[PDB]
Amino acid sequence: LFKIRMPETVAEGTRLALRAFSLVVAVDEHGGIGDGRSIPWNVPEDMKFFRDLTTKLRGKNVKPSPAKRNAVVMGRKTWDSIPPKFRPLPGRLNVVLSSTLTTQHLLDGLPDEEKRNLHADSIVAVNGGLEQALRLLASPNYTPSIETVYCIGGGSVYAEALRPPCVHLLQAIYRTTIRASESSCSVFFRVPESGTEAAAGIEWQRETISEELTSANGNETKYYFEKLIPRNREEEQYLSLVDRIIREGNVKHDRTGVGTLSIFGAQMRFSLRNNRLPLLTTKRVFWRGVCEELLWFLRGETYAKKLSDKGVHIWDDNGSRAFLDSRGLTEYEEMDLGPVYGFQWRHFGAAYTHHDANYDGQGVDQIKAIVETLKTNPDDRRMLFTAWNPSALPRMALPPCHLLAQFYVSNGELSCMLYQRSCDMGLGVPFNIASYALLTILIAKATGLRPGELVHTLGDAHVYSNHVEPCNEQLKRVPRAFPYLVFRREREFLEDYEEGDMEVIDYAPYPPISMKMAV
Amino acid sequence: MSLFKIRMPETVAEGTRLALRAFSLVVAVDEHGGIGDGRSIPWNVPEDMKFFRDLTTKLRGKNVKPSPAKRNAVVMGRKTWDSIPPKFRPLPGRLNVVLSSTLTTQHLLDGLPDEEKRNLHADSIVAVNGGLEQALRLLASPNYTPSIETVYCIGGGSVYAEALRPPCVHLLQAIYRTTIRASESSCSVFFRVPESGTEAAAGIEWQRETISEELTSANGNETKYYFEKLIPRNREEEQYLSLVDRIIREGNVKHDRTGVGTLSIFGAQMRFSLRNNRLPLLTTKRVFWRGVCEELLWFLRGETYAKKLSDKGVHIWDDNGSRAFLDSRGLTEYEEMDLGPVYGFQWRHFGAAYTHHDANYDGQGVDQIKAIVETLKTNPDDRRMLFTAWNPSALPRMALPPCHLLAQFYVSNGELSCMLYQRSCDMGLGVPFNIASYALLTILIAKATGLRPGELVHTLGDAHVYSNHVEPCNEQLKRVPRAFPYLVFRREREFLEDYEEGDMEVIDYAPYPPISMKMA
Ligand SMILES: CC1(C)N=C(N)N=C(N)N1c1ccc(Cl)cc1
Ligand SMILES: CC1(C)N=C(N)N=C(N)N1c1ccc(Cl)cc1
Repeated sequence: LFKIRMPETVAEGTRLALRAFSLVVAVDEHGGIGDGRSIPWNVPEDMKFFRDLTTKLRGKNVKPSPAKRNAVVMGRKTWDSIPPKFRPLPGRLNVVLSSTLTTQHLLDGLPDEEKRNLHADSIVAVNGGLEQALRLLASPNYTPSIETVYCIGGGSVYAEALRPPCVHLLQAIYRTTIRASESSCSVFFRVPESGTEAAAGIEWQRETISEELTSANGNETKYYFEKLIPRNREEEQYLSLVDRIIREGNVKHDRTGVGTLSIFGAQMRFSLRNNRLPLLTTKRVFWRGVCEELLWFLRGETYAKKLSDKGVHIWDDNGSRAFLDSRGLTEYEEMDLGPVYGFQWRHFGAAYTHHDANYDGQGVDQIKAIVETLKTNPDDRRMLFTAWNPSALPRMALPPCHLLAQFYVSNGELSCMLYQRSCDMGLGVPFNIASYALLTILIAKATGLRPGELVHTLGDAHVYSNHVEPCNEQLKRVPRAFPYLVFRREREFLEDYEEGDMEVIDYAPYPPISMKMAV
Repeated sequence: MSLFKIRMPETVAEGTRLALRAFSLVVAVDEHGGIGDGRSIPWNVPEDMKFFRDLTTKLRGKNVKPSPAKRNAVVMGRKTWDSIPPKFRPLPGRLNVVLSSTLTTQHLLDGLPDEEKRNLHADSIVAVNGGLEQALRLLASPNYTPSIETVYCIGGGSVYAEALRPPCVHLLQAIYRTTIRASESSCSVFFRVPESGTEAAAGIEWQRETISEELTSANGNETKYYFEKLIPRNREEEQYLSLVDRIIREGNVKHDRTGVGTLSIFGAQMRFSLRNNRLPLLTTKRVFWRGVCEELLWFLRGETYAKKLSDKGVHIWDDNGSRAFLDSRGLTEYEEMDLGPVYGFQWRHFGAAYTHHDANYDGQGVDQIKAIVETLKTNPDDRRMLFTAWNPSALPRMALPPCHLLAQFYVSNGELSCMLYQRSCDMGLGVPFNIASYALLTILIAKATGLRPGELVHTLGDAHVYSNHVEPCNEQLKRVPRAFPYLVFRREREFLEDYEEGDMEVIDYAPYPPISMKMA
């Protein structure tokens, strides 16, 4: 009665259409890959690179299991090129594209039966092209069990990977160039050039390129590596702003001695279409905290212990007996933050006593109101909620930072604008971009709409002084493609969603910033 | 109300006093840029002389002849004044300001042919012991501003040079240059407009608003000549025009329940400088400043009775205050024009229970404006200095929810900046109005807190162009924005709530004329 009931279209608006993937290829100085899939210029260093890349999982501790492993999609001819005795490629799900062969067919091609069953799990045939394979890998059985998908070969498989719609799911291209001169490469590999129609809006850029290396295979073969990624202009908005703040921001010092460089007034835009999730890649975002806290906000929770008991300690400091008493909130039990955030969202203006009270039906439930409006009159220009309540600020452990959000609808897509008065560019902003992206996605799922864009307006945007050096280190990283968000299951009510109901896939953030802590 | 009211500080006027008055420049050059072989001018092109005469003499809005209460001023070097035949001195219908380090105003008078002439022109002549800068400073005084409509620098290689470099060049609103094809007339002093991107231009980008076709003088040598009007590119107004254009070309079309159509985009942001008295009133379409000012003052006093506005000829709330509209909102108990706890009420009495507009609300609710004013004076770096009228609890009781619903302040180097959040923005008439309102508010708050006006950042939520405004808006998009006007205060007050529209004046506002055709 007080909860928000999810429509029957709850799962259809965010169903992953195609799984994201990477492409791995070896070419010669002329762009040629080979004829019917040749390899006579076999460079042991490349084979090992290929093996490590496609087999290893990110979790530097995890070993490939049917529950968590990488996938390799290949054309039939590529599968045939593999010595029958060495099929399938171990430690990976072998997805073979074929319009004649079948899963059993591929299986029997393998000699001994001891493995004709030990690998019955590691092989699957797809009657179609790359797109169908990615569509299949997008199903519950493979996503998220499959950590990363690698398109490994076939001139026709690469060509489909490099054109729409598949290219929009291409996270990276790993190209090895063997400087061996052979003409036995009837087909060439071409990465769409920046700004051309074939590129379909994507700007391919090298993240890395090695120096010229020499093989230890006797031929002294010259070869080098390249990692190409689709330029992420959205994350560059955030980096450009950080750099501008450090270069031109005003330095200020807290009454406690804390310093910051800052600018006033900025705005950034992020797409939420097709399951895209704007989790910054140049520095890992604590997604689990983001998700737990957001759900916490939606349920109009005010007791920080619920978050603390989940390993999310972002409210510890402002939830202690000391801090609370410093605010004159002596009757508040520790971790009881008062009518903050989510409380104003679901109960704007409701009198607060203790987090223990039952606030059902109290105050103005702005979220419920926006949900109903979105479903009946999406063009309404008053669809916004705020936590900024001058009358309740004194009763809060702390005044809200992200205090206002407005929704907008166009062509069945739901867009959201968030206003944040104070923005810690280092830790907070990436976190908050994630929260509202998640919020927008959930609201879309509650209103029969598709997630659109997240607009982020910043007031006082700052970088802490003793964050400058580590921030400069991060500013050196070229943003990678964003990950995607999928839901394992749905719920009857919005307030019933749990962090375990959704999963973030294909998130490959850069390593932690080496903030030389000592030594 | 005294303690209920906001007392202004002793520096109230200090950081708002006009330092230098804006001005235009008119000059004639030969095909090489030379203005004169030294001090003389071997070319008397009749048509140029007339243009100069008309341009510097006329006022805006025809049918208004110059008078000591409203006229333009011409600023010239001493040698230029001397080049004028004593009989035509001073140039009629204009305040003649002469730069001289040796001649006083009386000395200038003594130079007129007779006494009668001196008494008749004593009020139209003034000497200033200094350069153009000192003249612009004097012209910024209460005696001359707003009295003098437009200031025109009219000559002297020395005066032009000073006009074209900082600090004076930042007050130059337009350059009117006449180019004449002089034959073998090699001069010495060259008039050159600083190129875009050069150190000399000081960040200003001079562009042609207009350029005439090549003309032929009726004089004796049929001298060829042409005119140009150059203005400092206004990137700030271009923000607005670019957004409008993008909305028309790419916005989403929508029609409400009434059948009212709009094109819209979601999420935008613009910036406007308020430094050194600059007021961002759009020039490509005249803005109703008196209405902006009366309403803003009305907001600040925490008013809710629209009749106070309509009685002053400001009818922007008539439709939303009518018995019929109030009743459509279920506000049947409200007196007509009593809007309920809207805007200013929430600004000065957030959360207070509302009955009627004539009730006494002193001390009730949270006075957000007063709190911010105090914080700005003692802890300017605080990051919680913002006020809002978006009160979900009171919305049902309002004639309608607020459009500009939140504003945050920021301080840097003694400069006050303000960010405004507007959920719904009518680009055609509403946005220019709003930009001016918050520019005014920021300036007033700056004056009440011992700070200098800084920047106004405007965040737009749903930004739309009405379907009925498309064609006219397209006409407006043709126009190249002109330099913005300025705001000056003719008097100060003891309290913020005491300010009246007549205490301030917009000067040097030169908007384009109404857009051709009607119906929409
Ligand atoms: C080892 C090789 C040639 N090298 C790269 N860079 N990429 C591939 N996809 N390869 C490849 C791997 C397996 C198969 Cl079956 C075919 C080609
Ligand atoms: C008429 C003339 C030559 N023409 C232009 N364009 N500008 C001036 N400033 N002029 C001018 C006017 C008066 C004086 Cl005393 C000197 C020059």
